[PDB]
Amino acid sequence: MAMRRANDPQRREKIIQATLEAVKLYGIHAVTHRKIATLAGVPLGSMTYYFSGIDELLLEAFSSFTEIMSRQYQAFFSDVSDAPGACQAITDMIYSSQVATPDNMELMYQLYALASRKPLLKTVMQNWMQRSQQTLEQWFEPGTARALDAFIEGMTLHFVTDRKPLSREEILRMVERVAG
Amino acid sequence: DPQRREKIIQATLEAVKLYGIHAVTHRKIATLAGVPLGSMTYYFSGIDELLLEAFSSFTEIMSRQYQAFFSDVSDAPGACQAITDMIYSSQVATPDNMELMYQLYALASRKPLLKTVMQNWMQRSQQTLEQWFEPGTARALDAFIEGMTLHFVTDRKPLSREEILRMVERVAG
Repeated sequence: MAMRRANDPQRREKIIQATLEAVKLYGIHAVTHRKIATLAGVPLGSMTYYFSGIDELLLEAFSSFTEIMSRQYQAFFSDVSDAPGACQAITDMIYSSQVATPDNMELMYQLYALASRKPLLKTVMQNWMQRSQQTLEQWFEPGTARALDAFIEGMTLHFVTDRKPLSREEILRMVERVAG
Repeated sequence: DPQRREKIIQATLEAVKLYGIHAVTHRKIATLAGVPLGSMTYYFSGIDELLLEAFSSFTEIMSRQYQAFFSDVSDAPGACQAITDMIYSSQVATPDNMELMYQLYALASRKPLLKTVMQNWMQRSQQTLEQWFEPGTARALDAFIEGMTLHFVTDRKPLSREEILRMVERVAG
């Protein structure tokens, strides 16, 4: 019954992309095998034999999403070779508004919303934090690294939200305060 | 009566947690409130205005909680301890609060009225912080609180209270 399943990579990848698509269309609370399968263009009967339940599918789909986010994250530090340059890169990450996009926000904050109800989704967030931490720890002590990532978490959102957000100058100064 | 209106506001928040913002309808809210469907029409016009009112009610409770952490604060060092307490207490980033707050955040870009709720909410927090901090520093602290409240309850190995304090003091300048 482990050997009943076939694990097709084409079907799998379609189901994963349709899952993210379903989250956008319906909200994370409302996604189901049925909705996903319809978006995916696969038989509903198929779904059970790739992912046992909705949480495991959600896990795979969001893991795909945070993988992409982490590549973008690391890419901001491509030219960093000291602490002040690291601070500049973090300022870029916040000021560029390329992380906190409408599309990215819609997906990540739905992940965050449901993660206290769904342990697999909390695991996704925990893995994602650890990757960001490991990136920052190239240039910062672990406590400072965690402080910066929390600052980035908050400031990327607030920057695109506030009626009157901070200047890049203000952002760089605050980042430099946190770096110590 | 106002008691029925409040039941409807509360059921809207309950419905957001059960169905997601996208799937919330007047009818789903009325059943959770346990009120006749006709009451939905009496008290509220659109589903978007109801969502606005319900989330506004939620952020007003959050702000009441936010201000309460500073009840014993008379200066900036004290404010740093209060902020550290707010984070370390995990009382802000509770499962219920997170499920409501992050759904609001999720849909803000698609729903202008909700974005207004978020902006109103961060202005109140800033106003609280600006009692002891410069406006720029107040915004930095509120963003740091936004991130660290969440990270503290999520991290497999979060920061200790003393570490949080030191970082709050760093941001405070």
